[PDB]
Amino acid sequence: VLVVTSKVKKLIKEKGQMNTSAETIDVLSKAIEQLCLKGVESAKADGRKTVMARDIVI
Amino acid sequence: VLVVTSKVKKLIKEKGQMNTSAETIDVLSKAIEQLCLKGVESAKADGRKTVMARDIVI
Repeated sequence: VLVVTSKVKKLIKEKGQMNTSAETIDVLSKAIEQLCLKGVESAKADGRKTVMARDIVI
Repeated sequence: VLVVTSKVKKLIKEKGQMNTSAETIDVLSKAIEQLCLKGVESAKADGRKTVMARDIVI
């Protein structure tokens, strides 16, 4: 799991009075994994050894 | 911070032999915050009290 589950659930509850399903946590974690892997692609294509904010295309 | 920093850095290092900048962590966390808030919008518009995977549009 790549998201901080407790903090995600807190944000959703305090900002929306919403509960958070388990599958929501899974999708968020998968989204982080994909952003990271695309970031690696971008950084390497640029000949760099560090993934930077400009590599996280959002 | 809404991402698990240590686990993000591990993924990027093990999958890309890349380092991870601090600003990368910040962008990932901001992305999670925005996905969560959009998820609250979608769930509430549907009259629900739980943010579900279908509310996280990725």
